[PDB]
Amino acid sequence: SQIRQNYSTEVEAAVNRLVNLYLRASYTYLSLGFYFDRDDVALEGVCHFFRFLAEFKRFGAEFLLKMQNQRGGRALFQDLQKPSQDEWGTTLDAMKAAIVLEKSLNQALLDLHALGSAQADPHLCDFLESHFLDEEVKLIKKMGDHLTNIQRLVGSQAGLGEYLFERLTLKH
Amino acid sequence: SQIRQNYSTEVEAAVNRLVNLYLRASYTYLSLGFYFDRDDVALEGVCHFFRFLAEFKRFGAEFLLKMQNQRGGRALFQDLQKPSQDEWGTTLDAMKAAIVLEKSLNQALLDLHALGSAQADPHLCDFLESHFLDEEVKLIKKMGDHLTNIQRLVGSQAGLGEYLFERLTLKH
Amino acid sequence: SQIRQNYSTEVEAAVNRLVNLYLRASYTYLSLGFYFDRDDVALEGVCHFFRFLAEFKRFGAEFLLKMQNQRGGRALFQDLQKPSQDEWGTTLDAMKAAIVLEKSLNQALLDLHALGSAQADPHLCDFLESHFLDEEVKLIKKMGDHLTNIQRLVGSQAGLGEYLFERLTLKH
Amino acid sequence: SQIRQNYSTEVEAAVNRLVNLYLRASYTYLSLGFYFDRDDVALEGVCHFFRFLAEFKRFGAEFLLKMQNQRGGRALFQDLQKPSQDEWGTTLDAMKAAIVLEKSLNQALLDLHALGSAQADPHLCDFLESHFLDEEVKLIKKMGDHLTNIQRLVGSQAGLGEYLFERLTLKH
Ligand SMILES: [Cl-]
Ligand SMILES: [Cl-]
Ligand SMILES: [Cl-]
Ligand SMILES: [Cl-]
Repeated sequence: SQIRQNYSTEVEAAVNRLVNLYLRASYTYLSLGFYFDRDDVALEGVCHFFRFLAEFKRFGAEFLLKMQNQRGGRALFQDLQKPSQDEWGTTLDAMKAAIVLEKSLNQALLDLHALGSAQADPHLCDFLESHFLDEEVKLIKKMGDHLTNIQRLVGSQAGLGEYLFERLTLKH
Repeated sequence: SQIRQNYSTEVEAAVNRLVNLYLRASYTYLSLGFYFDRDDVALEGVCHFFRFLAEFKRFGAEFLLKMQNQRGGRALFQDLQKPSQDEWGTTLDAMKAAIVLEKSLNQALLDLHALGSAQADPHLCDFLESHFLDEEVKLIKKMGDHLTNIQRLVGSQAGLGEYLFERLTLKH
Repeated sequence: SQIRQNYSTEVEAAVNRLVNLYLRASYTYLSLGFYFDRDDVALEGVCHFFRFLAEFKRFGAEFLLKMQNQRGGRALFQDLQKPSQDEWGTTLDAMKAAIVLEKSLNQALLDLHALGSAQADPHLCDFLESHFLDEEVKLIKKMGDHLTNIQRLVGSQAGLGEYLFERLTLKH
Repeated sequence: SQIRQNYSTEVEAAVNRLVNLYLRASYTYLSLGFYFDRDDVALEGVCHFFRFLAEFKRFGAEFLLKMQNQRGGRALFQDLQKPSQDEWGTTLDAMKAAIVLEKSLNQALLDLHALGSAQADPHLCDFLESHFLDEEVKLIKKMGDHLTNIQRLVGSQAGLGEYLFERLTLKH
């Protein structure tokens, strides 16, 4: 490449893997969103929360691909694994699965940041810091806040709590 | 001092003590606010109620300091004690602690008003009457209203009630 | 904690200590501001400079507390020591004390950045870089500029110079 | 009188005396204002400061007279003594004479407040508290601030300092 400078093959490959992880996360959120749109689930705010995250993770993948080309690396796409479940249980089950997924993406971001620091690639490090690390901490905090509110609403009237959370916390 | 007139050393010292009490109350409300922002507490309206009071009590301290200088007294600052708790329990526990704190500030206002009246300091008396006494009665009434609503919502579904109070009474 | 990830106990504790340092600095600036509002000091622009810094340092403390919760750490508050002086001397004395205070806060920021780098905590490092390190360098440069102008105005007519600096450099 | 209620002859007479004191103060400020308009004095900002106070004290007298009639007392006017000086010296001399005058008016306000309190006349007490006592404290603080700035500007270049104070502190 006529532009590539200070961009290791190790970083290039790890960026392609991170693109796959974000596209997989987007797919997981698409499945979560349409589960909550089922006529036998019918939680509009929950559907909208996860459909927004599906678009937000696709955006993250596209930002990584733009950066891959800016650095002179080569995008390489792999098969995208289907999500881990076909049915996602309750809002609580879904929000737990979402925070597990986000902690996995956050650890992948931290791992790539550590590789960039080891390879003295400050453009890679700054790119993650400026576009991903704080967005990810803020999303995980939001999901933790939601999990606590869902948990406090279960009590012995689980259906009432799940309705109220969707109506009074989530955007619909 | 070239301006000081009818301003006793007793009032000057009691004003400095009241500044300390208001700055301590502001600090207590800062701690209450950030407790309700914890991911394992997550009651946004409760966080906002106490963060507003932290700013409101700081304002009261600054108004007292402005008056101290207007009268020709000398601001003297003391160490600010940490709040009484690191964790504040439920919204009910927190709102009870807040009304105990406000009754303590109100008694300090009444004590300083009585000293000013004994020292025939009508500017001090009017300053408290016009800027503090009614604001304090109105805040205590608001907190009493909130305590009654929180208490009526406990029943046997405490988590549901605490969610509903935060969602439907407090500003978020 | 259900959200905490890559957030060491060492960083958590150092963040709480930095919150204390910023709240102490805010308190120091409150005392400086009201000293310059005394009828026997009466330098409005100097009062406003330090009152603005009192609010700016409180803001910094609140930003650290927000981040502490975003990361899943626990805010812990300590007693806030009174400022180092009750009377602050001349504008020159005050601006020297302010730059000593700011260099102490800047070294605390640099120390926490170095701890975050040692603990491979890039979110902490980016948070300080993006919200504190450049703001602090810019504030110290401004104070250095002011110290030089105050020093050039002393000559043998110190009162004239102190008036002129307040009138023609500081906002009133 | 068909309206008079709870309004002692002692208060009525003291209100008429206070009207005389405010009209005398207005006259003193008229003389101060026109002294600073002399071609051999020529300090426009100083002239404007004292001309504003002449109008402000006339206003205070008219507010007392309105209240005298509202209470059913009878305005009684006495001769208005000429001001204490025909020539007022420097801005410093003038601002010292002004603070002596204002402390005398403030003590008269405090004396009438104490008489009203002794006579259980709360309308009189509230009238002074709401319209006079804080305005007077604020004016005396402003004059003290000005005296300190004038004093710091004397040094060994008195004419330079007096020019600069008029140009850079007073409104012209
Ligand atoms: Cl699979
Ligand atoms: Cl303590
Ligand atoms: Cl100390
Ligand atoms: Cl006479």
